Amino acid sequence: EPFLIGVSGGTASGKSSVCAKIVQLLQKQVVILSQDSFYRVLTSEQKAKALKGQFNFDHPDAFDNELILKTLKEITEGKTVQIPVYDFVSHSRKEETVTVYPADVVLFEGILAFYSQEVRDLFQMKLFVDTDADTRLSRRVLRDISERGRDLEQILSQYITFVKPAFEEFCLPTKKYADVIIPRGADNLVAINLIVQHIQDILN
Ligand SMILES: Nc1ccn([C@@H]2O[C@H](COP(=O)(O)OP(=O)(O)OP(=O)(O)O)[C@@H](O)[C@H]2O)c(=O)n1
Repeated sequence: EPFLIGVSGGTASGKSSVCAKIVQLLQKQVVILSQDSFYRVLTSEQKAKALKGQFNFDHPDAFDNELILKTLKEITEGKTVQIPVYDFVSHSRKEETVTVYPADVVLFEGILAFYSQEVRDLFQMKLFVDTDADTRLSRRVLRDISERGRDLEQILSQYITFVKPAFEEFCLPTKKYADVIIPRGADNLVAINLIVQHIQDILN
């Protein structure tokens, strides 16, 4: 069976980088899936909220947890699966889909990857990325304006109304499940080195 690794942390904490850095240091086939690929398909009403930054994309229900469980389960079965593609500028699930063939190691990263116990138990290892909040906000802002076409005021309002409160209520609590908490994120090469070394040993 593949080796699943759950990676979590608040928004813009660097979960993706940490996943890339781990792959970089790890022959063993590896792939990185992201939980935000499974954002639920919004209604016309909901999508209207999102444009005004009045939608909670940080709540456990904002994710297609059902689809996540199935997809992850099949991967665990060694089957090759299809994965949805989410458009962050339109708040909509794209029509296209990505193929992901079997692998020896599978990293799944997202703000709420440890929330559901069903999904949480599929991970042979769980890591939590811890980054200062003002450092995180700063990145969320540059990324949102840049890569996701949004307005400064929309971002801060959404952050202050949904992201931060949701983080303290749903995200942070899941840290108690991590097997390894990584302060400073990807910059913590020592923590990441111990991790890739641990992964290698289990695969031997
Ligand atoms: N249509 C959507 C869907 C999600 N989000 C936001 O996307 C963030 C979660 O994704 P994030 O963890 O920040 O990005 P990653 O690349 O997965 O993490 P990192 O930057 O740490 O690699 C949530 O806070 C959510 O509010 C959004 O603005 N608009």
